Amino acid sequence: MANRMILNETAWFGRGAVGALTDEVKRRGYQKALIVTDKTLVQCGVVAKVTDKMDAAGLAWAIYDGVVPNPTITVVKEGLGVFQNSGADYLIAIGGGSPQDTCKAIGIISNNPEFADVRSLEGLSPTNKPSVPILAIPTTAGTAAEVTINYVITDEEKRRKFVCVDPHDIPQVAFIDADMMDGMPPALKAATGVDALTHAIEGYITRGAWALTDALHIKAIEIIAGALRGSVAGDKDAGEEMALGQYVAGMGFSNVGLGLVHGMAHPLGAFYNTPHGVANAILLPHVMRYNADFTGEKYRDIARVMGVKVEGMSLEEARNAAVEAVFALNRDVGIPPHLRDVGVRKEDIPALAQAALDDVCTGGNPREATLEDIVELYHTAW
Amino acid sequence: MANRMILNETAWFGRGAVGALTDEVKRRGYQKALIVTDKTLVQCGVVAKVTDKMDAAGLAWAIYDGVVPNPTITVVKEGLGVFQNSGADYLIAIGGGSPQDTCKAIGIISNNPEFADVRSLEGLSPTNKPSVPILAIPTTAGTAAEVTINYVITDEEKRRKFVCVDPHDIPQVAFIDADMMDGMPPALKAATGVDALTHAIEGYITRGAWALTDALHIKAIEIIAGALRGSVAGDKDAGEEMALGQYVAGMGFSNVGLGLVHGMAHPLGAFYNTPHGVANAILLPHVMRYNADFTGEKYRDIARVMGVKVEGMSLEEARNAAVEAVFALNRDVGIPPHLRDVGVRKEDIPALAQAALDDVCTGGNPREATLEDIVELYHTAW
Ligand SMILES: NC(=O)c1ccc[n+]([C@@H]2O[C@H](COP(=O)([O-])OP(=O)(O)OC[C@H]3O[C@@H](n4cnc5c(N)ncnc54)[C@H](O)[C@@H]3O)[C@@H](O)[C@H]2O)c1
Ligand SMILES: NC(=O)c1ccc[n+]([C@@H]2O[C@H](COP(=O)([O-])OP(=O)(O)OC[C@H]3O[C@@H](n4cnc5c(N)ncnc54)[C@H](O)[C@@H]3O)[C@@H](O)[C@H]2O)c1
Ligand SMILES: [Cl-]
Ligand SMILES: [Fe+2]
Ligand SMILES: [Fe+2]
Repeated sequence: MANRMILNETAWFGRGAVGALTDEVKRRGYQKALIVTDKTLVQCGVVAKVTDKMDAAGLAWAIYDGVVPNPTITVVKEGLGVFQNSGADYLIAIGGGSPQDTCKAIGIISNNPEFADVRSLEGLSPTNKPSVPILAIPTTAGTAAEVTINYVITDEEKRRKFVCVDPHDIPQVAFIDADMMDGMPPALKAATGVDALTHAIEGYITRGAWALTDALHIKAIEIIAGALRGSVAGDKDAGEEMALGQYVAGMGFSNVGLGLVHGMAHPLGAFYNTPHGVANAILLPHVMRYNADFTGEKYRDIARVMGVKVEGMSLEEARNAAVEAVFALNRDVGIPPHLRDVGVRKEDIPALAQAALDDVCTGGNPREATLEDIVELYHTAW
Repeated sequence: MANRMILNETAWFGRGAVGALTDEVKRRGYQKALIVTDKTLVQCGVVAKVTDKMDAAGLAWAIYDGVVPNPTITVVKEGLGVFQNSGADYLIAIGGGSPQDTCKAIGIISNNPEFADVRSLEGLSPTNKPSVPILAIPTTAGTAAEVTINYVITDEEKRRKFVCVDPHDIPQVAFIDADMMDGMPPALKAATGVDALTHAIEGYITRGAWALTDALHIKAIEIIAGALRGSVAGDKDAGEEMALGQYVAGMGFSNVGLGLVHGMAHPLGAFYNTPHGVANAILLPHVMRYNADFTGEKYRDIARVMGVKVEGMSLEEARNAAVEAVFALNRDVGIPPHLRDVGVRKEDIPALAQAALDDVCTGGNPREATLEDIVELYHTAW
């Protein structure tokens, strides 16, 4: 069968790319924006970075800063509520994954009112209408929500992170500038950083993978690998490299699926508020051993682009080094090695597994996994 | 300053990608297509491959097949006329750069009645309104018109091919299937493929080059350089690999520039009907030399992914090996080595050099060029 690629129709890149917004807005004759963000972001005057411009350029905006980390259905519903009484024409998402995943959730239901429950919207959400135009403005080096046809909501009632996939999500225009992401404390840089490295590795070896996907993913790894460290350290250029590499990572996995790292991280999100990027970080390499045999030459390139001298190693040698370059990046960026450090309880392993076994992402893993494969992975990552 | 990237919001890739067409149209309720093609494409049962699926799916379509290579203003005028007179809702473009570029011309003017003339539309087209939605379907392993933000028209009057650049022109979906491209005779696969390697190389070194665009272009060269031989020699898997290559190149250079090769090829088309890719082909290595010294480490990369063992080389050895790699491909693919061979006239060189100097692409060249520099160039390529 054929392979479909969904990208942003327009995207702006690099420091000050947010400058382009007011004109994008103009060129499309939008009238009012609903900004969708955190209170944290509004307080550090990150949001101001955009709103101020909108002020000079004469552009109407209102705010919903109600998004909490791991955005819940109630959060989504509130935004929709705000949006629908705003007079807003479109929406601007300033934020990482939470506000951005909210905003898409918000945009879809505003045109697919049929789905007001927000659970039906999991899977390949069967939407007849394209979302309210959205301008995506990421402020983390991670999620790549600005480019992905997916968004994840938390359903408190059912303590489960559920994933929505729908080409209708796709922002009209993405503004990716490292200026908006400089605010990120070091822990948050490392976390988002690794979320993307995860994105890129899972995408490289997912089941839908193919030529275009493979190229982008490996690029993004190459970028992330050689930059997350100095970005975590503060060097500004590396922030810009990170900003890019997570964006490249999204061009792939979005259009091609992920795998079980993400499948095991979600339930972990929903169960213990474990920061999504941190979950992945811990699992990633353990899932990489679990996957090593089913990935052809792949890990060899993964080892390469992460600085390892793969030349004349056995495929087994290369497969280790890549898993090892990963363990090594997490430690060097201050991610805690074990699940116990982030307070996972073994009594929960059988649940976590079932939730992982069910999570939409898991299907992409190159190697099918039963309950008891996952029970093990969690145990050995604990 | 910031970089902008303009891409297809949807694209399908893979043998049979046209199959997803009837679907897109339906998912977004258009009503009547104006198919824009060649009489040849019609006659070689190739258009049928799409009209048959649309008939079977219940979709209405009309067709304008009046297009010629290096499409004239009149061709664009006449086509539009037909569209204005068919109740056509959106447009499907089937064919190489010629019907695709004619198709964009039509889609733009039919929304920007302002430039009903087609000269007033050269350069950064001051168009106020997005083109009529165009679904693009290439039948050549070249042009990349399905993803680029530009089209080229022949002014038979002032005889010069001129280039129009406008994000409004971007097709909504692009459909990339080698199945469409199989009919190309070896000379055609050869010509259009090296147009593709020309874009990949020009866009790799063009003035606006940067991280993301370098990545695509370098991937493109890798792919093209690896498959052209086989495509031309008949390999269908080579055909598919190509189909992708040229698209990828499109993703790069649309968003960044080309340079002297296109700038000296456009005035050659206009004067002598020299096919776009053969003009490019002949011209490419010479312009490469002229450019060598102003292209950083780029040639070293170019040479590697064209199979040259750049291992122990100096940037000098390496730059030379790149220009060399191309002379090899041209030979191997059956393109004439000299402009003399394709009817170019020493008398005309001044006029051509002037034309080249004026071409929008030229200014993208890493090495600034003068009239006399272009003269030298045409002369040394003759
Ligand atoms: N299905 C998928 O493809 C998948 C993949 C990746 C991420 N996700 C989703 O992404 C979400 C996580 O998003 P996230 O990690 O970007 O962060 P976030 O939006 O959830 O929150 C991070 C915290 O950091 C603060 N913050 C954010 N940006 C900042 C900055 N620039 N400077 C200072 N402080 C900042 C915020 O206020 C917030 O409290 C989760 O809901 C996750 O499930 C899903
Ligand atoms: N601005 C730019 O970036 C740039 C780059 C590439 C091309 N161009 C322009 O676009 C056009 C290039 O078009 P092209 O090179 O694809 O060729 P084309 O569409 O102009 O036509 C070439 C000939 O090949 C035939 N043909 C095409 N596909 C076929 C198939 N599958 N089977 C059998 N015959 C087939 C056509 O019928 C036609 O006779 C040129 O006119 C050129 O001026 C501009
Ligand atoms: Cl108001
Ligand atoms: Fe993630
Ligand atoms: Fe070309």
